[PDB]
Amino acid sequence: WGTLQTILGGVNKHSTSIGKIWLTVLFIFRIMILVVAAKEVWGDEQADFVCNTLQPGCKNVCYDHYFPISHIRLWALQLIFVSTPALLVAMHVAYRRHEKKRKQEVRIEGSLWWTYTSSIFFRVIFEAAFMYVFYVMYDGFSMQRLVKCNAWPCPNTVDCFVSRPTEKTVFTVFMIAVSGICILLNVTELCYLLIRYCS
Amino acid sequence: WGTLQTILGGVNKHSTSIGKIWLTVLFIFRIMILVVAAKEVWGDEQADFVCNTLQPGCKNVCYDHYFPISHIRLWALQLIFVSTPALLVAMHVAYRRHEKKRKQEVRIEGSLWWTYTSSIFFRVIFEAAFMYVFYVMYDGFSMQRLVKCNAWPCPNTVDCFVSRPTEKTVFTVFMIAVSGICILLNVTELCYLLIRYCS
Amino acid sequence: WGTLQTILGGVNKHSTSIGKIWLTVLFIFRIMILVVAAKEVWGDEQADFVCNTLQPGCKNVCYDHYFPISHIRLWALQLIFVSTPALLVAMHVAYRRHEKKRKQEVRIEGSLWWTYTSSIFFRVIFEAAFMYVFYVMYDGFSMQRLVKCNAWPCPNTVDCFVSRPTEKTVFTVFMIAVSGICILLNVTELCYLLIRYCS
Amino acid sequence: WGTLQTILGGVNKHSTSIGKIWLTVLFIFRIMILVVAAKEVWGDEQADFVCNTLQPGCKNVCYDHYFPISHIRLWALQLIFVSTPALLVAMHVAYRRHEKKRKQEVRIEGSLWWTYTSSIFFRVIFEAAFMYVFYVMYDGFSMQRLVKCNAWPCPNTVDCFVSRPTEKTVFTVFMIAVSGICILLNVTELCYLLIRYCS
Amino acid sequence: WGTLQTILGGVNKHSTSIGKIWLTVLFIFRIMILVVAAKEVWGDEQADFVCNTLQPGCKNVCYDHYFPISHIRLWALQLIFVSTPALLVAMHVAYRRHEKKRKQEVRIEGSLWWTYTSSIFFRVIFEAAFMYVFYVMYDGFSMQRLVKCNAWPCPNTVDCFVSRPTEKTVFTVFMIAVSGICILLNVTELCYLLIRYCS
Amino acid sequence: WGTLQTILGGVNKHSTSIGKIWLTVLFIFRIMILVVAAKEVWGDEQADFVCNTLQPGCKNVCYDHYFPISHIRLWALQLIFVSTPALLVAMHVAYRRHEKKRKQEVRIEGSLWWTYTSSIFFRVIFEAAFMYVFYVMYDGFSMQRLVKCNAWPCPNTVDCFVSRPTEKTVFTVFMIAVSGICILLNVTELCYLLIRYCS
Repeated sequence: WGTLQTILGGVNKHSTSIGKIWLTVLFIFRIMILVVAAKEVWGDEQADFVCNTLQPGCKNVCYDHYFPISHIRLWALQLIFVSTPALLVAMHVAYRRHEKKRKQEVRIEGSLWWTYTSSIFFRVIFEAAFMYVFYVMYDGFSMQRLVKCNAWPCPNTVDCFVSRPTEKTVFTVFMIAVSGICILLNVTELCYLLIRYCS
Repeated sequence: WGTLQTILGGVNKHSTSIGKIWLTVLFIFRIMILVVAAKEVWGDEQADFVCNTLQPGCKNVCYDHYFPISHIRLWALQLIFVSTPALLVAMHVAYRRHEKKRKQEVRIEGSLWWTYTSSIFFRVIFEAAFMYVFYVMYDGFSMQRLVKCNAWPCPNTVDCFVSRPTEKTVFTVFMIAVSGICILLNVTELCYLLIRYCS
Repeated sequence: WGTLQTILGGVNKHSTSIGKIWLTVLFIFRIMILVVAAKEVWGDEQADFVCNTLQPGCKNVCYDHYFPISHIRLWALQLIFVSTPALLVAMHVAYRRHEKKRKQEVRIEGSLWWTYTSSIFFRVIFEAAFMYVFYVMYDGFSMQRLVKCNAWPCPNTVDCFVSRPTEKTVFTVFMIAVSGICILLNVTELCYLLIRYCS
Repeated sequence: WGTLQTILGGVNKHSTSIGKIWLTVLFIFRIMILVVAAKEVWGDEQADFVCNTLQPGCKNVCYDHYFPISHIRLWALQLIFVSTPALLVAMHVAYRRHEKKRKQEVRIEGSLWWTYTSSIFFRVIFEAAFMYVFYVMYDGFSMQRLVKCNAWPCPNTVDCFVSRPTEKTVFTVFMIAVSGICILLNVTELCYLLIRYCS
Repeated sequence: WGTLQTILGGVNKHSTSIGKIWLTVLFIFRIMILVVAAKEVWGDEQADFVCNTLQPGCKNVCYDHYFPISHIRLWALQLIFVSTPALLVAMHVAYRRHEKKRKQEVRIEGSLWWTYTSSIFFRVIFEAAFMYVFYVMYDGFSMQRLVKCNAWPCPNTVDCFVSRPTEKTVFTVFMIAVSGICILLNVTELCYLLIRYCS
Repeated sequence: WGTLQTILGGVNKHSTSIGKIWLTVLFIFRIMILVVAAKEVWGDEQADFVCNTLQPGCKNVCYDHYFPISHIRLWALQLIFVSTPALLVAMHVAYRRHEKKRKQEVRIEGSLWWTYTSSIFFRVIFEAAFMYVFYVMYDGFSMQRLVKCNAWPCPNTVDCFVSRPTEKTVFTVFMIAVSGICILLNVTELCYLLIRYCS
């Protein structure tokens, strides 16, 4: 997109001290990694899914059973979910600034408190929910070479082999670690606000 | 597209309070999901359609019978249909504003009533029509692993297996849920108007 | 293209009342439909063309016999043909406007009559010619599941199966219906002009 | 390219009356056809080249023998060759205009005669040379379904079948016809100048 | 990206004498090499990985064992890691310049010392770490034609063959050599600084 | 890239009379040919490399032995190497012009001599080196249909067949011929400078 500098620049202006660090980690180490590197790693996820069997349709159902939603698609949904609360508030800052000018460090004074605090709180919950889904659905952050499958129409148990499990594990750990960093950064911004008003 | 900021910004100016929320849901949670994630899920719909048979041409007719229109193609048509009534009115709002200046909250004063009210009414009807088609043509919002097919030239009944049914079910539920939200948002705007004039 | 807003905006300024409606139908429901939906429906037209035979080269000659020119390529040529008469006149209006300023509703006063009237007349003829070719070459607007082929080197008659025929029929009906609407809109603009000058 | 409007607009300003017609035929009916439609017609030229043989390497040498240069690659080279003489002169017109301003219909007065006349003359020769190569190398403008090949290592004569010969023939006739139109338009511009100076 | 000139130009302004040389080596000989040429050298890395065996899943586990992370993915991560410390400081230089103007050779005077010195120091460490990982994981900078694999489920030892090993070795040597040049350039900037303050 | 007009225009301003011709040949007849036509001539180089053998891995090692570096990747490296000395000097010319304005034909007066005379000299050496590598590694500028291969693990000698050798020979001759023209143009600029200073 050609307007990336426009939106990133706009969000950068309407942010606190820590909040500008957050935009760096979100765009550089989450969007760029997902686009430049991660998406190509998952490009052949079903094509080189290999199952030791002669049963028609067994490969289709075994891949579906073990990867109900792809990792990269899960990360794409997470990025969209944690981007809207930031962009909506940043848009609201412009409207508030627009009213004053019609009469550069962002300060929370009035009703902006209940929007900024909610946006920070929502982003913490959204990241935690996706982190929990990643752990529960994939029983950890390590991809296995071999999966054992017994869903119909596979006879008894069938051995199946995943494409590039180690490279996928490496990028999974990277995305989870960065996401945890974003959670820590967001909690500090709550601590900064929670000691200004209620302390 | 590089002019997305131009059109989205332009439509944003010529909108009511709720109408700006509706534009966020349409572009973030419908267009971005369709482009970033959904389209790749359906990329191999016919390629890994697998049928347990030796009959030439049976795979072609069984896939055609069960997927007369792809889900992503249905969503692409729906997005275009529900975007025109909003864009046409927004253009008409600019012309009406253009006339006044030649002599920033949009207010429905005169003939704009019969355009805005019709534009909202059309969007509700278009969204409901596509939701109805999605339900009827696909007997619900869950994709099945196995489809049983007996169209010519398949001998008797043939078992066929769908690619990534669970991933496709997840994105189908997401898209229908968001469209239902858009319908609810549109109905409220009618309620806001229907109590100003006729109440 | 990034300059789409520029050319569409320029054509929009130099147009009549109905002519602006024609612009939306051409770009929204014909170009966007062809680009974002229709083109990948036809992406695998020859790849999943399946013929029940063991004869080398029979699949090649049977596909060529029944699809001498692809539907989407036929629509690409038609869109280009019906776009030039509109753009050629539009730049001529700019030159005429350029002359007057060197000394915003378009009015047909002088020599613009024989350009605008001809451009409308040419677009009706171009659209009718392509609508006629579509009917004659494909014996109607419905694509069949099975085609029977007896061209050399196929032995006797060979059964062959088309990829996604129902999907292709749906988009064929959509494109023909919209193009027929454009003809009706074009004829009215002739009626508006005809009753002004010769009535 | 996003700067297409810039270069086309720049070339449009520095041109004669006929020369502006030549710009539309070159870009709309040659570049757009080549990009939008023609290129994907040839996308599978070697992939679905089929030969009735069991000899390894026979398909490779038979395709190479009969298509030493691809049609679309031949058209891409021709378009580049006939675009430079126009762009170089148009750039030279800007420099001449730059000198006068530092002291909108283009007229040839002095040294511009020997540049404009040469540019027109070169484009006629370049187009004729490519049209002659198309005829001589491909023994006409009709692609055949069957080619008979006896180059080593093919045993005796081998039958081979071309992908989409009819669609390729249709676009070949279209490109040659438009190229001949451009030649006719260029000769007229020579006639216009040849009666101004030497008559 | 269309804003590349914007960011590169901005980084170019806020740099020292040597730091502007480092910008060209990073963008021209590392980013362009990776994008234009290297990436599609690795495009078929697993597709033409060939193993002499009949064992299902042996190709999957042998490729994973010998290429836990792809070379081009390793270079993409390295480029991102060594770009942020330069971009963050260049952003900080703008803020420092912004404060002075609100009251073109960059000079380190105050707190900029501890940011610039750390930014240079981090880049040396990041580059050395990736150069060390490249050597240790791939036992050198030369890719072998044959790899011997005995991981489960391969029986005994299996011979496997890499796609384009000489081609990949050439680009590996090129990328490592340029990174060593960048390390040498960065060390000199430390020497320039370490003799101004502490000498 | 959208900034191509910006960089090409900027380089065009800061150049001599001949240097502007060399800009045309480099971009139109080398970059455009490489991108538009040549690159996808080589798109299938290894996929349709065919070897008459049953030995696993023989195709991999025979292709690697005869094409250690692809032609298009060799050309991509050469284009980057001969572009940097021109761009670096042109940037230096801007800085020199910046100094004078802060106090349109480029003239070589002072320190610009040792930069310009070296950029020209480097470009001649870089082009000659790549022309030498092309000749030595590929034993000439003609690609052969058949290559005979005996590297391990191929048994005795194996016959292998190249994809589109004639098409590749035609583009190889074109690229070498243009490169030789650029060398001749560069040598003249040395002659122009040589007779000014040392004659």
